[PDB]
Amino acid sequence: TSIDIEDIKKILPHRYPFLLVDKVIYMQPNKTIIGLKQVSTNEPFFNGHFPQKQIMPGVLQIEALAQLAGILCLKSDDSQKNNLFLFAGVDGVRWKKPVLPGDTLTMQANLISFKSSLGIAKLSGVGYVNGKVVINISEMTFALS
Amino acid sequence: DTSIDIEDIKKILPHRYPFLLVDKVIYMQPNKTIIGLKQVSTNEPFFNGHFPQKQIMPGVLQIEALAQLAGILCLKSDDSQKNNLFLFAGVDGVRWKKPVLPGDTLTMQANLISFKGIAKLSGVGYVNGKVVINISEMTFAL
Amino acid sequence: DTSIDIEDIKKILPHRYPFLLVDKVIYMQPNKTIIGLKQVSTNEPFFNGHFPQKQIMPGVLQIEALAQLAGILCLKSDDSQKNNLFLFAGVDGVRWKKPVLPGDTLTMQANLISFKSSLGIAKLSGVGYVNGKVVINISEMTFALS
Amino acid sequence: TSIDIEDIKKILPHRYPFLLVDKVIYMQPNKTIIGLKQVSTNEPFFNGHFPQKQIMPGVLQIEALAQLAGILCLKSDDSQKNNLFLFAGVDGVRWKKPVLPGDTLTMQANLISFKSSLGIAKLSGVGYVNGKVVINISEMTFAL
Amino acid sequence: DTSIDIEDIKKILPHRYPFLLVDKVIYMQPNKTIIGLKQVSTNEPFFNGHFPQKQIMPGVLQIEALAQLAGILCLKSDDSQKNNLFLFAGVDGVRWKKPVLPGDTLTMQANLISFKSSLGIAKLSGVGYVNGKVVINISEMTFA
Amino acid sequence: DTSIDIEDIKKILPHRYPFLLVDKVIYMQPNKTIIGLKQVSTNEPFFNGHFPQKQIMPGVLQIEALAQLAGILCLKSDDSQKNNLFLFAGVDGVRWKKPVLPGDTLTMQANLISFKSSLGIAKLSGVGYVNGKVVINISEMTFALS
Ligand SMILES: Oc1ccc(Cl)cc1Oc1ccc(Cl)c2cccnc12
Ligand SMILES: Oc1ccc(Cl)cc1Oc1ccc(Cl)c2cccnc12
Ligand SMILES: Oc1ccc(Cl)cc1Oc1ccc(Cl)c2cccnc12
Repeated sequence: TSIDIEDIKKILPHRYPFLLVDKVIYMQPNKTIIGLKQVSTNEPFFNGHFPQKQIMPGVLQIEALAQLAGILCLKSDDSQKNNLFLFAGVDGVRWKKPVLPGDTLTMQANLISFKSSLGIAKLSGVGYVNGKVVINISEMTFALS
Repeated sequence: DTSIDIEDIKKILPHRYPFLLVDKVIYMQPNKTIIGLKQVSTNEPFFNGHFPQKQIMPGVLQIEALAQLAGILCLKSDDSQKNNLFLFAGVDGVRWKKPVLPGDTLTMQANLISFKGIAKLSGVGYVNGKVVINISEMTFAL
Repeated sequence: DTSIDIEDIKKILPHRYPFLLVDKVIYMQPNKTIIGLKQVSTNEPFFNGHFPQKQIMPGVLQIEALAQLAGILCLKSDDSQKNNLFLFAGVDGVRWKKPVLPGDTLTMQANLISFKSSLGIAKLSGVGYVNGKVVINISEMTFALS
Repeated sequence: TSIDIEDIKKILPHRYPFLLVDKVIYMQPNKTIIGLKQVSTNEPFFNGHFPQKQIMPGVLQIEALAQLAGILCLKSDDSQKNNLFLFAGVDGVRWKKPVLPGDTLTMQANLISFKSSLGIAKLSGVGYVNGKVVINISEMTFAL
Repeated sequence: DTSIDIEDIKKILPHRYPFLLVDKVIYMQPNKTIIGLKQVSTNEPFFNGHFPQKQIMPGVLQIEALAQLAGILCLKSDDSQKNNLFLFAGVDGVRWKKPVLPGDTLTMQANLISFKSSLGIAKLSGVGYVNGKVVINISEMTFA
Repeated sequence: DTSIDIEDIKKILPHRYPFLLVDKVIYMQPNKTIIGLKQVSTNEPFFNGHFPQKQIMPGVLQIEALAQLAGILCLKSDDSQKNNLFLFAGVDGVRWKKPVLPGDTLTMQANLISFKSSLGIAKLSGVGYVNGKVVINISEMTFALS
């Protein structure tokens, strides 16, 4: 069930300058989510990372997947009417290639386990630019309090 | 031919944040045509103001994006005049067809018509092969 | 000759920072004309980028300022369509004569040409001045309302 | 004389978002300076002061006069080739009227005493909107 | 635990980003005294402009910070007047001793002098410290 | 004395606003350990978006902060490779215990595990505290030099 940005803002509480999901292109509740982040020079972090060379900070690639993963969780089960999800842990992150201004960051997050009893969700994540892997995440752990 | 990435764009244009609106130049033929792109993300400073309830890339910023791409072409076509500060002198026949939204890739093409430093150029911008903006004539001054 | 102060402009237009470019409306005649102003200060976020070595108000933002003023006139001339999100559909015959600089007061006048309850097609012309001298001309702004 | 924004930046080290003099319209070395700050909604402080009502922060009115004062000092005597001035004290500030988006803040600073390259300058300041007084400052004290 | 944290500060003050200059209120006594802090980081929007070559927290923003703290004390001391928009009406006897730099914790204390059941005028004094050392003094802040 | 603050940090790291997340280095021992701090204020540009209703310092930026402090250590431990652009190659075993809030002082310690200046491969561990209490743990940060 594809998606436009206004509806993302209804699901996630993130705003500027920390909303890092531009569009959700495919979603299957309780299973997988595919979305994208457009990487433009006209973004506030770029001036600091770095003046002489513009490279999207790896941590913000984590944040982007984590937000996409967080959308999946909130659509998969919103019985807990709390959209404030906090990152509890992340594991096995590997950055292969620099993400640069001009790139389309295509992202996929996959739900591993949900314990709606605690609020404990675990997800994996991969990000691509031009079909080539730029970031891998073995395991994102989330906790809505 | 060979890509002009963002670090090299900054060496041609004087524009900086928050008013550099060309992310990448993908093709250029001096004195003829230029193709580039602007990635449209929600994480841009203008989107909060246009509009809170619905994020739509301002039409005037699409003009600015094409104009900067057109400005690159001029400066690489003839840099005998060593001045990179090129002002907009006139624009004509602009038509916006479709809203440009967060998540889109704005693909842009500018075409040089006449160079004398009065340069005239035409411009088109696409999202998904669909035309979003047309510009008959951009006029620029040295 | 009812001025309009920034707070009431915000009630009409949906634009916010950093893209609201009308500071005050000084005169308005529904279905006819509107005069307002935009104060041009160095303390505006666009100036760092346009340009580092020389601050000049982006021509396009002069277009946007007139367009927003024009869009006020439209929404006060006829608000039966309770939609304040107006989109720019076309612009024609823009000519920039003089650079607009930090310190200037941009005085703006927009004039309604045609309005159609068609699908919300409004056409307007615009002129911007600094110190009584013309800095921007616009023959025709075309507005559509989603 | 006049002094543009490009030339202002040559004198003052202040940059965005803390340069609060747009134009210097009259200046007499060692005596008086008149300049202006254009107050627009399109300034970064206005979102925070305040969401429900945009009012230019008084402290920034102080800054603006102080920056204008600082220009006068640096053009009055630049033997000390240091443009980094610091505010050492301010006294007798009174805000009469709110300064709002749309206003032109016209500012005048008057040099009282200058003590060489000890570096102590004292100046007074007034700001106006529409010929009406918005801010008074009895004494700004600078370290050179 | 007579304190107030960021979220509850925002319930009291109308100030938002980039002009909210109180991070935490650590002690408060209605109608008497208030102690709070402002964390000073390089990651604040004003530092780019003040100054590119040397980051120093603008003195006027040290005035603002204390005044905001002072403003909290007023609003918690007497909220019968259900208006949280306090304007600075005057300030007097401000003296900056030492530069406040990125990395510092600005600890602030404001003390209520007079509150008028006649006017709507409050007068307060302020001191700001970094590492127990005095950085800013304010004899008198006047609020309406 | 071992005191390094923000002007000297900027000489070591290439990071600028809004992405320099180390305010002060309070202790450093080349090739071994580094201790520094980040002051957490409401007057930071990320807080508006994370989150409007509740200001909490994004976990990822806690990572970045420790990584930058780790990066200082590397560049002061061995600068034979005259390149200050360090990229994050991997991170492992991150756990966030407690929310970091406006008003907090984030105290940070990074410890060098292995350096192979041959390649440009450095591994480091990191811990962040607020009020002596652990807020973030990082088993392993891996950094490449390009
Ligand atoms: O926007 C502008 C409008 C009017 C002027 Cl006097 C200058 C402007 O800024 C520009 C500078 C340089 C280039 Cl190459 C531009 C290209 C297109 C549009 N504006 C440009
Ligand atoms: O700065 C200001 C100067 C003059 C005015 Cl008319 C208003 C100002 O903004 C403020 C509003 C409320 C409070 Cl409690 C303030 C506290 C300190 C500084 N400014 C404050
Ligand atoms: O605000 C400031 C307060 C304290 C310091 Cl240490 C510096 C400040 O910024 C300024 C720099 C230079 C000049 Cl000439 C100023 C003039 C007035 C106010 N602030 C000024």
